[PDB]
Amino acid sequence: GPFQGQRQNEFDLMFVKEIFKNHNSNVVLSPFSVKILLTLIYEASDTSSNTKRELSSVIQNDNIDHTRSYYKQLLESAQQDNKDYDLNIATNFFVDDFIEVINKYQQIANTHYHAMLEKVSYSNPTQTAATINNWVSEHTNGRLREIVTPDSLEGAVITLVNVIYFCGLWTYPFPEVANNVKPFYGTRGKPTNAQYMEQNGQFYYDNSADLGAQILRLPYRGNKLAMYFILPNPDNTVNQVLDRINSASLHQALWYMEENEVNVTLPKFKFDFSEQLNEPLQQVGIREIFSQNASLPLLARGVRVSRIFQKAGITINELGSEAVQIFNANRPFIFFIEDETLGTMLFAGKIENPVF
Repeated sequence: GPFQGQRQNEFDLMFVKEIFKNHNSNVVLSPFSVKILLTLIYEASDTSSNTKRELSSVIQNDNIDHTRSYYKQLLESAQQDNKDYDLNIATNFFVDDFIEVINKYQQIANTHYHAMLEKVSYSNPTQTAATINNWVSEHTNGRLREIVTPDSLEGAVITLVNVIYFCGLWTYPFPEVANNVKPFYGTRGKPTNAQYMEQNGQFYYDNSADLGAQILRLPYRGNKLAMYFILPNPDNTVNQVLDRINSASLHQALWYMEENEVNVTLPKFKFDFSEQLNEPLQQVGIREIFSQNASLPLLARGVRVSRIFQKAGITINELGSEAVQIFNANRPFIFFIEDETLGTMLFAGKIENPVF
């Protein structure tokens, strides 16, 4: 069942806010993985000053040994090998040839953050882009195929790349209704038509006057993973609910959710999203690790990260992902997937127009 603790998402939601307010399309990312990226970058700096201050909300109590077992544990729970779903989170440093990579940092990277470093030649932008993009395919089973093009590597010394993959089954699937199309009344444009799936059942639900939105919980098998949909109220937009969501406003709204009989109508969707995270990371104040006086002494022998790339994909259908109260998601709505044993925000996204 649902998570009864307190989530460490003060930063995760700050970051979601920034992305969502810069994209009038569908979005999907992994806030937990962005935190892994920022901590791999902390491990590599000599501060392991301002960098210390800016990463306050990502590092556990200025004690590296806790940072590592913390992020190591959340990772192991999410990706725990079970017979009901498969979730994989993968990070890799693509390092230019003239950079001497320290083995112990590779050792840290593999052990505590499920990460790697790999040597490439940016002198052959095509062979390198090929190597990255085939790795992206190797560790997402083909769900994702490409994240960089040779043009996006210009000036690249180090390119930090993170993706995430998910395949799971609903505890309670929907009936197949071949011909179940209805309107979707999004913000931009005239309405559109989208494929829906319907069922009635017992699900955690609540209507939050605080955030002015409804909340639904759809669980996956494996006794670990559940998907939350947050659908604003008819008189309210997505950006309006966001401006109200913080760590405590969101904690209370999910606590109020107990099972009720729900009529659930949800638009099927299938898509993927990518952004280069340097520019939004500086908007939320993480700027020091991007200055010209920025170093990586514990990664390379005495340079910074050139570009940070992340990409995820998400699907929901009648059987899952990659497979009386009314919750009728026929307008824009937010979603996220969470490790319900610990509250890790593995996925987070939004539907501005659901296509499949």
